[PDB]
Amino acid sequence: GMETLELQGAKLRYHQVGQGPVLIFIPGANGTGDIFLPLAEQLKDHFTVVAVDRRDYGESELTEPLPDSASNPDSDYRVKRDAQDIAELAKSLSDEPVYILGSSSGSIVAMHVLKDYPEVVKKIAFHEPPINTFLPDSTYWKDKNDDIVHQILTEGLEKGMKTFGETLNIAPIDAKMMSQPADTEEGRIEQYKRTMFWLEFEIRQYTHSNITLDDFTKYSDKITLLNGTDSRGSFPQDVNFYINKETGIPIVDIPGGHLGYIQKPEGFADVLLNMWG
Amino acid sequence: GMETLELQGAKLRYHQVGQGPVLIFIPGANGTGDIFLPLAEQLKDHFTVVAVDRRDYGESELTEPLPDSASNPDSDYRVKRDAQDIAELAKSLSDEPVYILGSSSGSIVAMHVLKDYPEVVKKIAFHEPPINTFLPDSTYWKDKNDDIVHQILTEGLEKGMKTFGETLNIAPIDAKMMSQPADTEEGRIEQYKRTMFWLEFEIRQYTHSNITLDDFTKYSDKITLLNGTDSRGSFPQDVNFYINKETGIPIVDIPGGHLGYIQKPEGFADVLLNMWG
Ligand SMILES: OB(O)c1csc2ccccc12
Ligand SMILES: OB(O)c1csc2ccccc12
Ligand SMILES: *[B@@](*)([O])C1=[C]SC2=C1[C]=[C][C]=[C]2
Ligand SMILES: *[B@](*)([O])C1=[C]SC2=C1[C]=[C][C]=[C]2
Ligand SMILES: [Ca+2]
Ligand SMILES: [Ca+2]
Ligand SMILES: [Ca+2]
Repeated sequence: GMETLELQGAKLRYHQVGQGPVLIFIPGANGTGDIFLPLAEQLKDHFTVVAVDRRDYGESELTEPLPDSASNPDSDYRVKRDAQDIAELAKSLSDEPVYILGSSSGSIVAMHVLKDYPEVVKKIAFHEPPINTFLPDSTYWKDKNDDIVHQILTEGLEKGMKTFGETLNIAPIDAKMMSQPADTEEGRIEQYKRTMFWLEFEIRQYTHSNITLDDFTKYSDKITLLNGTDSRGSFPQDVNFYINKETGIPIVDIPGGHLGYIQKPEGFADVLLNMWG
Repeated sequence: GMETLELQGAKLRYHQVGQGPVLIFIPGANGTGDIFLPLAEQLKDHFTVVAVDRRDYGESELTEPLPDSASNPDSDYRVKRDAQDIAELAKSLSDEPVYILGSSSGSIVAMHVLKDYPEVVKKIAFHEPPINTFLPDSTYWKDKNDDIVHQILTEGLEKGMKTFGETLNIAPIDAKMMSQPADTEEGRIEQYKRTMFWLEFEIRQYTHSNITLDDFTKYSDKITLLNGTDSRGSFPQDVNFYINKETGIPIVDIPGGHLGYIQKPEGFADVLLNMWG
């Protein structure tokens, strides 16, 4: 459907309509070129209009993961790579410098195209740029951006998992260990990533997955249910009590809490050896 | 020093220590086998202990993207693939069925190993399972997992972006359009994933990127600043006013607001044609 330009680390997809000199539209927050298509129809008699899906969005696809440092708020990897994508797109489509319009965060991509690859720019428009770096009050706006990201991404996660743990009657030691911040700032970014992945891709999917009581009954002789000695009253123990009630499969108590295997490894092992050694 | 097993779609990494019959530990929310290493030390004289990084975590790596459907909350792709990984690992390390212990969400993986690959299971233990599907009050626990995810992913973003838009004095028409819930359930999932990505990886990095006014004065003759006529008073217009004040680069007014190119594509095009056609 869309056109493709294969670049280092990505397949860049774009829409193309019209005839005449090339005019590249760079999208803002939505990331995709489809938002420009009604506009392109109005221009297609005068320009070859090109509307880009920036490489992290839409029908574009990465061919290798983002660098770990891209999560750093001062990383320049993505904005420069987006600008290089536009410059390479222009060079692929035109032997002459081209017309470029970016809007909002796409206007910032456009500014980096002019800075890094001026040779591809005939004319350029910055539609409502939100860049703050050169403003006299840059700090105020930078701090507002930093704080809203921190509120939505970090604060929301921290507060939600605390109250969720309490509603499930998770023991304090488990709540602390499952939430404990990594000792390194490289580890804390991974940890956020891992926890958000688990929330979006694991908790709902796994806890409501296709296991029935009859699955337990059929292999009852193979199964041990384990409840921690330090996590009594918590929701997972009620799950085991229900399995036991309906199947007769024994519950064995084992030292520690939800994370008892690392809290009390000697005692945890002693029970496993009684079971299976 | 971790071991590796190449499987469909992933390189599965795992710790291996000890001697004796194979005992595989499946981690829960942390996703990684290292949390079992102190326990492994206590068991290594009786078992070949195998502590897995499940394929989406730790030193494991995917070799092809997750299916687009994995973000759906009723997807079963990941749990079934995790169970298949454990069964394939078991077969690679042992000709006999093996001992398996999973904890928390990893106990759910263990349950699916027993259900779909009982032939690899000698004995199995479910440590503090949080699965709710077969519970008499499953709806209660399921809707609560769904709610905690919705609160952290969706509502925190909704509420934050609303306040953010008031700090930036974004026009109501643009606020509504940039936040409008998509018309399909899957479109809403993609929409919030895209905004979360933009918040972590774009807003801070791009708006405080290294652009100076000197970068514009070098090519002042090629640059047009565009202000929407329906977005007066908003922060991006102030950015354009500062650029124009300091550099003399012209501001051209254009129909619509921050999203004017799709709000009023005919009027937007008319101005571009005046500029450049
Ligand atoms: O704080 B966490 O990241 C976490 C992971 S699993 C679980 C279960 C109950 C409460 C919190 C948690
Ligand atoms: O609501 B959004 O997803 C959004 C994207 S950019 C921006 C700027 C101000 C207020 C909201 C937004
Ligand atoms: B355009 O999407 C826009 C208007 S205000 C603001 C942006 C983009 C990033 C930060 C702030
Ligand atoms: B084990 O990490 C645990 C205790 S309560 C709960 C889980 C996992 C998923 C949902 C709830
Ligand atoms: Ca076309
Ligand atoms: Ca470059
Ligand atoms: Ca330059």
